[PDB]
Amino acid sequence: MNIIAILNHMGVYFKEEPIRELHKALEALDFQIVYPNDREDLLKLIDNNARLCGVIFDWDTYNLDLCEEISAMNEHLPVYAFANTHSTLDVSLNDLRLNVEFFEYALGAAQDIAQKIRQSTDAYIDEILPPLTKALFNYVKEGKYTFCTPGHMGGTAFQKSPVGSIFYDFFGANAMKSDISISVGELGSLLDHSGPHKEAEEYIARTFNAERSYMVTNGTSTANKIVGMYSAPAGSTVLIDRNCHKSLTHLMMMSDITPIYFRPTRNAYGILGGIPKSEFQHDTIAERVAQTPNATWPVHAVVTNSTYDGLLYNTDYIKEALDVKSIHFDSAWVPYTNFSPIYKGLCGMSGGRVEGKVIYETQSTHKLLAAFSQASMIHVKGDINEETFNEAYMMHTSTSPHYGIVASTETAAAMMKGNAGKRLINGSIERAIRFRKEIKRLNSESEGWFFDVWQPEGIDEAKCWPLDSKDNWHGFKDIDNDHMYLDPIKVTLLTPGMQKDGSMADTGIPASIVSKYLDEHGIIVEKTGPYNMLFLFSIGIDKTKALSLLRALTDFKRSYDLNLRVKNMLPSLYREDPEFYENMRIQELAQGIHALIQHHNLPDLMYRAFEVLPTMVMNPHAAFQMELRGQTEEVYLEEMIGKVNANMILPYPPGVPLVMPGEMLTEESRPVLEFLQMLCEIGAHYPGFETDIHGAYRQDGARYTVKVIK
Amino acid sequence: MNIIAILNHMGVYFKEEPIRELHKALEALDFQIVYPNDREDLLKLIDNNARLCGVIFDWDTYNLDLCEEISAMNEHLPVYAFANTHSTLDVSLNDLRLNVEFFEYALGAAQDIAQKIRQSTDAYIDEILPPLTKALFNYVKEGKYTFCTPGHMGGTAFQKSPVGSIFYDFFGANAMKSDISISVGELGSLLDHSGPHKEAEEYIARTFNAERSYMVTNGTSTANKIVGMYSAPAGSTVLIDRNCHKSLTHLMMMSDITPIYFRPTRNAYGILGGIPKSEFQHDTIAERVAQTPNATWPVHAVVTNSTYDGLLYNTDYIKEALDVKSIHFDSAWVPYTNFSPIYKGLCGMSGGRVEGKVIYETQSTHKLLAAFSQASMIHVKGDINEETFNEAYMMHTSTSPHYGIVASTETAAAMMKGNAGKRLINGSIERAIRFRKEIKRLNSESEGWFFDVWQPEGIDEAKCWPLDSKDNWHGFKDIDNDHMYLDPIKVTLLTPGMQKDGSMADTGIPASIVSKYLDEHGIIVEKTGPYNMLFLFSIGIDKTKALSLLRALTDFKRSYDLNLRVKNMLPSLYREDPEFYENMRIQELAQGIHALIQHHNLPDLMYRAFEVLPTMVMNPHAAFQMELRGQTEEVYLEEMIGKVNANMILPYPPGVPLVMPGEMLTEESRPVLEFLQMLCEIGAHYPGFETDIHGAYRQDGARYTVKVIK
Amino acid sequence: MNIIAILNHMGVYFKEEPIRELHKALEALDFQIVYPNDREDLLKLIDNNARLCGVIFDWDTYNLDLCEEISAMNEHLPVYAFANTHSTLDVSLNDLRLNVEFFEYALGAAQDIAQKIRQSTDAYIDEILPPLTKALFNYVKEGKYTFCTPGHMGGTAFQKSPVGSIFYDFFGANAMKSDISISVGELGSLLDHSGPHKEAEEYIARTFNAERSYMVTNGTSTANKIVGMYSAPAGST
Repeated sequence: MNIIAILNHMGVYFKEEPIRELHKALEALDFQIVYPNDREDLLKLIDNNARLCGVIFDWDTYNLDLCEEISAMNEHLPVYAFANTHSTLDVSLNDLRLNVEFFEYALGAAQDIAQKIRQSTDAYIDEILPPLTKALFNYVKEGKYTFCTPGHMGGTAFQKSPVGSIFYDFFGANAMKSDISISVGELGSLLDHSGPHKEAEEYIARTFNAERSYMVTNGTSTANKIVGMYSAPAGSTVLIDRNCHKSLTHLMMMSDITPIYFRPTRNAYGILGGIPKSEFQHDTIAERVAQTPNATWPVHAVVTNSTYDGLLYNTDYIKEALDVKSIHFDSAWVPYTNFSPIYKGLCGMSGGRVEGKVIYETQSTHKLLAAFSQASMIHVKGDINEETFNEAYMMHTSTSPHYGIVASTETAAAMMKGNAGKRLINGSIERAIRFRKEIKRLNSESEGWFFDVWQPEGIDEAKCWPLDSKDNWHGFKDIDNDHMYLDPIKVTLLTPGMQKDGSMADTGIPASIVSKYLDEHGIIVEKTGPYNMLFLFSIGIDKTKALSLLRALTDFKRSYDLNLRVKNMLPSLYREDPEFYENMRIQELAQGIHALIQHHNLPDLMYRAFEVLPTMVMNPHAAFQMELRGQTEEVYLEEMIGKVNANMILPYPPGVPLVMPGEMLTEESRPVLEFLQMLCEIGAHYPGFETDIHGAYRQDGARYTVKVIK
Repeated sequence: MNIIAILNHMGVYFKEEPIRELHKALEALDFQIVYPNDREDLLKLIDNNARLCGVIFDWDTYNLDLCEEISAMNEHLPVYAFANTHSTLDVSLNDLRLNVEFFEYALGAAQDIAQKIRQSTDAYIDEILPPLTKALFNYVKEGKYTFCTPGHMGGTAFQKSPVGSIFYDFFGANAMKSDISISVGELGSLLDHSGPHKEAEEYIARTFNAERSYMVTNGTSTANKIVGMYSAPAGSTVLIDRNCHKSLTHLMMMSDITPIYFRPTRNAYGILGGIPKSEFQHDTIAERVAQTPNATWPVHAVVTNSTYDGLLYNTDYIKEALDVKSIHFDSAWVPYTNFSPIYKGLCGMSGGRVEGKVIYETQSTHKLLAAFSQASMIHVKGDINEETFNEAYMMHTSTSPHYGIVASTETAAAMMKGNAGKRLINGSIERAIRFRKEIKRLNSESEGWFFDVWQPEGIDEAKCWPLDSKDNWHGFKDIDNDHMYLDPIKVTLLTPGMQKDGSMADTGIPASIVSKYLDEHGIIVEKTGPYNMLFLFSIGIDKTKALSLLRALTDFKRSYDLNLRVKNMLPSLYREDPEFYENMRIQELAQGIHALIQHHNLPDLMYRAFEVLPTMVMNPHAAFQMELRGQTEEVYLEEMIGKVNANMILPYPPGVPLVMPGEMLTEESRPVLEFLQMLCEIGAHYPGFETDIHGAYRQDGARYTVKVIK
Repeated sequence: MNIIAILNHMGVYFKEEPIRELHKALEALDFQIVYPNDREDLLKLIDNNARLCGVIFDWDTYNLDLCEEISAMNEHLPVYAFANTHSTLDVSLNDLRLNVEFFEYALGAAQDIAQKIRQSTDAYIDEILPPLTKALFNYVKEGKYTFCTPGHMGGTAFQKSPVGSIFYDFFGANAMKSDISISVGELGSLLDHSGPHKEAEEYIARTFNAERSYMVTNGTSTANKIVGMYSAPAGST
């Protein structure tokens, strides 16, 4: 952050010679000088380069409205205006609001002006940096000797070893030097919420519209565990979204709590819909409590918002209708909701505090914002026992937190702020919408089949698109109005193979093949269903990557229409089993997998399996205790009925948990088992295309076994 | 890893000209050429610079025994011998065992030889790198486009923001690019133990003498929780070292397990000793089980080995004597035991598998080896249910592990290997012993008071020094023989203020003052007790730092003997409260704190408090559950008697937990309360010297409150 | 304080290449490097040049008694000893009393060592400077804008005039910038004996074996008048 732009090159020596002297003086202070040709050049340079730290221009040539244009992009960016004919009589109050510093043309004054610019640059950096990150950077500059943990002593131990020196050279000196512990009292303590850590927490809470915020260095899995254990004492009843991350299941195995499940919807593609508005009603919950052994009125509820596929709830209705004093939105997929008006009312922190309730949001800062893996945020709005919550927090936080992860959390919060952050979020949303429109246009232009995007017909402006009962693009039967919305950021592409009425088609291209092709050409997709692919158009996606994705998709279409050999299109798949893929073309593999899916009736079987709920003989805690005591055995899928499952069965082709520990299948829940059996067969017909049944163990002979209670 | 050493320059053109041509060709391949003057220069240059990647020398000038000398330092370092008069008849089998590649002198052959050297360098790097780290580095060089988590997309999002660009420039491009997720299938999955992750786990298990190893990215706290949950089902009885990390208490609050406590010893300094051999006996354990309600024969025992102060147990006796089927050594402080013969029989993984038992060792790779914070290892020797253990493991591991942390764990294992790693450990041990001897020598040289090191009188060779009953240096009364040993790496310095018979002294310098002084001069200590300081002489400590520490200690002695003002000697302490420290000298502050300690009788009170155990009305799980349900009140210290504590009380001057949740004080346990009642008073007399009572809360009025069961 | 002396030039690459790299790194931090030929040359160089701010030498070649010799001329002068064969077992208490900082020979470590030497030089300067003078120099480095007396505003008025510019060029920028008043509260007040002025007075009293000391800016004529008027009331002898 050392680039200074100097705008003009005038015709008078008394201005240019001081400017040349200042350029030399700034180069002596380790600044890189750039020379935009005109105002538009300068604006584009600021727009494309976040490392610009100052702008120098002639006030006679350009009015202070140029400073307003600069401020609209970055209101903190320092601008240095050189005054010759303008006086103090020529500045208005609004002009004085801008971050402009005035100088004069004089020979021999370059040193002092360069010093002033250096100080202004330091002030700008200090202003945009968040407090904990700034403290960490300063301490690293201090360079003290440590006889304390961590043992590498700021990277010395790495430098004393050959392989260690390779590691040190890869990760850099600063990363090693910033790996410190609480022995450094100047930075405070994460566990004690002291010093710069406390200010970082307050900074994050202010930025994310939370009454209070907590930094978690073991991911939203740990954040969910902290919130759930604070909110759900042993022997209590909890409402759980059946579309829940496995961390909630880990929490249920942690302590004796009786769950009652919200029932979500799904479409023909297996895209997970939202929970219907009825499930949040008092009567439904009371009936489920009555019909569930050892169940009382729930004291805590957990809802996944948004879904993996980008479906956001109307959270105001959930807050008003759900008669439980503790509501927790697992918002791991949407940490950006506070930073765009399109998400208003669609997130847990939206609005003010709810009377008689506490609201939690768990956010994965690493997933959709810019932070290191395992960085996570807990946001609280409402009354909590802060001391008790602190002990719940300490029970899952390491005594030696990774300071880089913590700093990355704070820095993501800081990036979210100001005109620059607003531009980043808005640009990501606009880029995603432009890509969606382009996919639609290409689909219209294609003579034959082309990729389609799962979205409403006439999307024009940036907003979350409601899912309406009249519109059938979403594929959800009898959906409630003003309930679910589509996040523009989560782009779902659809391959051919499904009809508009929810039925399958004669020909189709499984999305796994497209995913493998994209991976071969350097594009990693987030998630691949049977006929859908998910692309996260986050703030890390730029125009280059979007155009690259369009090129790769059209390249796949051209290669597929050319009936290329598998050995050519998919070298890695061929390397999996050269004998199997020796000669058959890509169309043949696509049609074979499509025919397997159709004959096994994957969509209908999946929908029926996830429509019915297996009976709960015992809660997950009891099942895990039985497994720990050894009272379990391994049986094949054939003997699933009548046996209580010990492990969460999580089929990955659907991707959502299907069986919970303590649940068993019966005659009514027979379809579930059937679907599972189907998966096994699908895994035994195409190497490289292996079905994943988490919680089941792949035994020799192309079969699966599951642990059940003895 | 690009420095090539060329040894000699003989007076013949037919060798010099090919050597210069090769030097130019190697410079063209991005190698840095260095020119040692002689054999000793080359050996020292290898010794001081781990970034060397090859050695070139003339076979006529130097025999192949030089290669043996090189190999003794680094057996993988490639050596290139140029043959002129020697033929294939002049190499023995032992010479051919060395990593020597032979070349010939010829004009115009520099390009081919440089290519051969480049390939040999690549082979060397591939050989020393561990598998997961190598895979990660290769993938980073691949440069794929990602539409998947993490959201920063390899650092693009950071580069699009000003503050984000500062963060990116600090941490470097590679750290951002290596932050990936399981969407990159070619690196496998930590949770599934697949691909390079499985190879990394097997590599670590081989390196650390474990049957099975697991990588944990949330610290030894999480590792302890995983082992404890796998080993201790709800309703079971568990043996816990009373000198246990707070993670074991977190596990106790996690599940309904009844603890029975091993009682450790301590000396006058508060240095925690070991559990006596009687407490591992069947009769003592059976009596304890009969004594406490709801207790059965323990199914799991946890022992801290070593102690924070470097006391290692004879683990063979513990394994043989302890009649519990599952033994877990919390070895967070000693991850290096397998890599030096001095630690044989003093660690959990020592020896073979114990019949009828499983042995666990939890290691903090970041604390004493070279790894990032939160990197931890679980080592298992014995039979476990792998599937169930995997369930416990995934219940505590994030679904998005930080790949840098994992790679750092693997890289610490790799650094531990070979002649280079053996030299690293041995050099650390020798450096610590040299520092200990120098402290003794300086103490003898000083006419007045000087720092003393807590160790036996006549230490000569590198070994763990046994704690014998005849010797009184350790200060433990009636200690068992062949039971506890001192780790040379953990250096405890003692300040004056304590006598050799365990009684206080009229004059004394509290170690907190020395610690503050050292911090002011850029030296961070690990732990500061009342009159002891702990210095970790890890592999990250070099001779420069040790000499700096000697200089700082001598400077403190000189300043203290000169009776300097606090405003000058300790500027930060003065800035804490200028009015209080306006004019007092350093000797006055030292004597005031010493007098407070003496009058309150800190040593005797602390020892008596930790000698007697509070009664356990209920296990920590029950107290934690009652805390969650709101059945708790805040009372002052004066009301500890008869009130069941809700939270673990961890006084910092001792540093070890004093009261567990569910424990209460009685007339027999009265001294504990008194000790606590003193600590606050000590913290109320000096603004910069505050006593920390963890689990107690400091509010207005300079007092402490503790939550107790209503 | 920007001249650093490097004593010797041995015959081993593993020492000389780190020394050359450190020389470049110190030149990058605005240090002037000088190379005495031997110990006597170094001692004479220290004796004749008070601007020397540090000495670098090889511990294998020279024992720490050389430091003692240096300390006999300037006990605050920082000396940097490079250790190769000597360990912590080879230093006595008396040696540790000297102002010696130890380093090691390693390629690529020149940046960190140069940073350490820069910090040690700053500490040396801070140690020898008296408190008020140090405060004045620091404030001049601050470079604030003044709308207060004196009227030249740190020399701006001089620079705006031809004859004033001659005067400013003669006396230098620092002399103009250090001409301040009590409007600058951080330096305290001479009249009120506050802030750095009080510490300067105590410093002078300690140095001159006085119970109390006062600073007079109008000469011993004024000092005599102050003492005499305090001591001799009207009508006395």
